[PDB]
Amino acid sequence: MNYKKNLLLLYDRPREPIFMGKGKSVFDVPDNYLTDRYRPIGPEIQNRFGELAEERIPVRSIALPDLRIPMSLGRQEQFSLFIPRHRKIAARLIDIFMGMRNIEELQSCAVFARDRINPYLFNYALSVALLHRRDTKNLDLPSVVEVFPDKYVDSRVFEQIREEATVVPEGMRMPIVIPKDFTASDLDEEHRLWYFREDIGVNLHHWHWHLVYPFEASNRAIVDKDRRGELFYYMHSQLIARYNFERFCNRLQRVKRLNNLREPIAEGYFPKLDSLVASRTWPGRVDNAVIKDLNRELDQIKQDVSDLERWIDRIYEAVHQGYVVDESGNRIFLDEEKGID
Amino acid sequence: MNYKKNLLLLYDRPREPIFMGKGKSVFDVPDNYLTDRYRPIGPEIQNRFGELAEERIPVRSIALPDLRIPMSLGRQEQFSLFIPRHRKIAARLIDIFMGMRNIEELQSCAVFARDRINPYLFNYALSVALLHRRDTKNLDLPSVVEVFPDKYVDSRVFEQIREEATVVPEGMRMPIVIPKDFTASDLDEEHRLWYFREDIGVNLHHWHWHLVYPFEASNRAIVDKDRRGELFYYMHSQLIARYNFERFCNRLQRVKRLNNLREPIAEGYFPKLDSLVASRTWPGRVDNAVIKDLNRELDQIKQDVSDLERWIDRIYEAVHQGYVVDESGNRIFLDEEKGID
Ligand SMILES: [Cu+2]
Ligand SMILES: [Cu+2]
Repeated sequence: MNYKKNLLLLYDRPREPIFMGKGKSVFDVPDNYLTDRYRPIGPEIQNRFGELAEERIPVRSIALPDLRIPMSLGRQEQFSLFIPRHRKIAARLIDIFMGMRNIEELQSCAVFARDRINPYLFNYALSVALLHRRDTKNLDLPSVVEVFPDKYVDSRVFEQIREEATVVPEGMRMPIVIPKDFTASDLDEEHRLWYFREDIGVNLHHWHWHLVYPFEASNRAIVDKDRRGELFYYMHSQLIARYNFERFCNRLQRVKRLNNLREPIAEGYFPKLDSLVASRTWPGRVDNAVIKDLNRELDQIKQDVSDLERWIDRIYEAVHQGYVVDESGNRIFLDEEKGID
Repeated sequence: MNYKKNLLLLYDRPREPIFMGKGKSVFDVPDNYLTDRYRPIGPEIQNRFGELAEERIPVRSIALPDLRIPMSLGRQEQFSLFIPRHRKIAARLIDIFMGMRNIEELQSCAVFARDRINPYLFNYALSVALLHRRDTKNLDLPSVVEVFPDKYVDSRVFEQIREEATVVPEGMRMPIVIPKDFTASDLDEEHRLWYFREDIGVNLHHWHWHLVYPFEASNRAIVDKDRRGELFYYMHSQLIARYNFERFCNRLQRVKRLNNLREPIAEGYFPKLDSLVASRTWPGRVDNAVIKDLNRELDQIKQDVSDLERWIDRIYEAVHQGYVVDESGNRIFLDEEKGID
């Protein structure tokens, strides 16, 4: 039906309020769906863009579960599925969208939530729901480059795109060249691998692989894909094989592993990205930075380097022993078939 | 009987020989009870200190176990129950006092030993014996501040107390003020917690807790007290809770743990104590001191930092595993009830 196509409009202009109109459509957002910032001037807004729209999508007012947890993450904050706390927030939101059985209420829940939660988070939570519901199948989700270009492009272009779009009329607009080999000069021999590390393509492949094979997800059905463990091994293993190949093609040696975490990291990297959602830039890492014990009270991270080292020591032991031990105390054997998985 | 009250006289003036007379009494010691240095002129002494005594306590000459081990520790040496070797010495002396199963024989053994063994050690060994024998029970032991003030007071006062006591007649003596907040200036923010760290009260509580609940003794008796493991956890756990409270009341943050033993220790501490028994002062620790492998041949300490690290790694493993392993190889489960203990 149309509904499938109407959800795709949520991906349009993630930080523009949902009442501003996406593509050749606009949402008829109720007056109690406007945010506390915008609700007190709903009258002037609803009928700012009210004429110039071909379609007008109605939206039914429903109950809407408590969105406290989803809204705990700030709007101008970064996301990340690696951070323990974000995992609990996303997995909870995924659960909400997933838990609205009807495809019309999913549209209503979404439209409300969209302007209250972190764009990056919203995009993820929706993407996961759509991809793994039965009514929303074979639906072609817009490339995350197109919705979040800030994660894929030198920040320098943004003020050029703003200039070009404001000054020059449509049709006469010049294509904006995206800088390549821009993160480091030739003093850093690592800069040669820009065409691989910083290639849009491979970064998209990595992001998407983790979409379809998450490692944490309410319901152990979508996490439990056939041989996803072996997949995780192999896919990442092929990344380095391909990387090591490209290294040899740039007069470099094979990549050296992180033998031990106490020794400095020789190769720094300043990525030159500016998050328009966080309105900040991503921090760089300096040459010879050292790993340090984390205490990020807000993010719910309390981990020491020795914890990491302890995990490694134990995993090595299991691998050499040839078996692991489950919570229960039983032994499971790392055989030829399922061992790697 | 009197005997109970006569043992309390041993705690009086620990370094003054037992024949010098304690309170308004004096002991009538055999000549084979006199110490090797004083015995060859002994008679000239019994007479010299006989004066100003109301009572004379007789003491019968008994068998006396070998006091080789008790006498191994120097008289002018420090005594700590943490040092492996001292544990074996004290536990042996405790065994002697404990082994005399009548209150008269205990008095004789004590009177002999007192001037041959380390005062600090004697005090401990006696304290433990009296507190846990049947005939000597509910006896009020003199405060260890009163018997060993050197462990509780700035060394500066001692030469004032000596001056005051020698110059000024009794009755006209001014009370000696004990310096507070004397270990560090305001450049060290840690100095604010003097009223807790250096308070007489809390230091006495800690000392006494370890008196009644040692971790090393003989058999289970006098170590095997209900839930002493949980007690050890909780008591010490409350010390830090209370400390962390007092920190917040002095505009400081929560105490940071010793993550790892290889990194320097930022906070030094010079305690300003002078052991009158050792006739030396306690050493200080400088800022950014580093833990180093011990090789104290005398004390019987041959321990590497890695040994400590290895113990920690194993304990963590057990805690996560959820069970420990006994000497025999069997598994014991850290359940909700007895796990902590
Ligand atoms: Cu990955
Ligand atoms: Cu203690």
